[PDB]
Formats: sequence, structure tokens, C-alpha cells
Amino acid sequence: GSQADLAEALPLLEAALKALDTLKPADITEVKGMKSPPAGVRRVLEAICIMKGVKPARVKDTASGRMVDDYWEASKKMLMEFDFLDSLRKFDKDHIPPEVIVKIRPFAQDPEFQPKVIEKQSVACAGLCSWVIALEKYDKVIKEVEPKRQKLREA
Repeated sequence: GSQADLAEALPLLEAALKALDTLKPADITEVKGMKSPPAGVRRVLEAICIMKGVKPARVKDTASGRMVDDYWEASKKMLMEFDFLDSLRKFDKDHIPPEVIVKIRPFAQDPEFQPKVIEKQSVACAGLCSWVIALEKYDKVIKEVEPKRQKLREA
């Protein structure tokens, strides 16, 4: 159980961080060019910022004609970065608030937030969602990954 838990998430987190290595900085900003990102990445790209606690943007509604806030303009601006992936990988999993995980709780099981599904519409972005769902797994195992105690897992 002890080694079965850590070894169950280890390959999950490492599989994500390594996904960004093969990726490129220009491959990310490519999303900032088009009018708007896909319906599949719209959630993933957000799962990266939400984990940090980024605020939305400010713009005028084109359909309402009033002052409103757009969390998209603030999100896409994160993809235009060339080192946007260097930050998520440099983030400390020991500082992951339950407020950011509770927002993607129902998504962790959603078929539109999995690394296997995102690999169909977003092979590159797939490396992101994989880290979001992995970081939550590695943090759940760390609770007993290497307790180094007795009277347990011992025959």
C-alpha cells in the first residue's frame, strides 16, 4: 500500500512535467493568436491558473455594451508566455489550497478534463491537464508515501 500509493501517483506527476519538456513555448502562444481556444482546453488552461489564484480581466461587453470582467483575456495571456510551463513545474505542490482543487473536483472525473481525452483535441495541451490531475494525486499520496513507520506493511 505504501509503495503502491506513491508509485501510483509518481508516474502521474512525472508524466505531466515531462509532457511540457517535449512541448515548445511557441506551441502555447499559438492559442493566443486564434480568436479563442477550444472548448476542451478552455477548462484545462484554466486549471493551470485557478491553481495559482489568478483574477479575471476587465473589458466592455460586445453584446451587453456594459462594463464586465473576462477571465478569458486573463487566461489566454498566460499562454502567450514562453515560460508559462516553467512556472507550473516550479510550483510547490506543498502549497496547493483546497479552494483551487474544489473547483476542478467535478472535472477530475469529467471526460473533457482527462489526459486521454485532451490528447485527441489538444495533444500538446494534454500535458497541462495531466499535471492538474496529477498534482492532486501526488499530494494525496504524500500523506503516506514514505511514513517509515512500524507495525505496518510488514509480514
